[PDB]
Amino acid sequence: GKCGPPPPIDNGDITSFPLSVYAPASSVEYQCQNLYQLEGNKRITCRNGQWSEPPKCLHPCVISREIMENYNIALRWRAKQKLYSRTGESVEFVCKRGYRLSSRSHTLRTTCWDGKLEYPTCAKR
Repeated sequence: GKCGPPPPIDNGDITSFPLSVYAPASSVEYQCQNLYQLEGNKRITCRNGQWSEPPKCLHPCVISREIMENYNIALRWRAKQKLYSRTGESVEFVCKRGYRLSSRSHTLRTTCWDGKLEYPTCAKR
C-alpha cells in the first residue's frame, strides 16, 4: 500500500522534507507560492496505494493599464497599488477627472479571482 511522491501541483508544493516512498496512512501538506491561493484540501493522504486529490493554486491578477485607459478609470491608490493582486483581493478605482460612473458598470471596487479581475467603466460628464 506504499505510495510514491505526492502529485506535483502548479505553483505550489509540499511543506515537508520529501520522501521517495510513503507508508500507508502518511499525509502531506501543500502550500501555494506567495501570490497564489490554495483551493481544495491542504492535507492529502496515502491510502490503498494512492494519494487523495491534491489542491490547486489559484492565480493572481495582473492590473491592466490598457483596460483602465479604455474604461476611463484610474486606481484609487496609484502610489500604493501592486501590479499583482491575489485571488480574493479587491482593487479600488476612481473615474478619471470629468467622467462619471456608468449606470450598467459595476461600482468602483472589484475582486481578483484566479487571474480574472473585472473593471468598472466611466463615461464623460
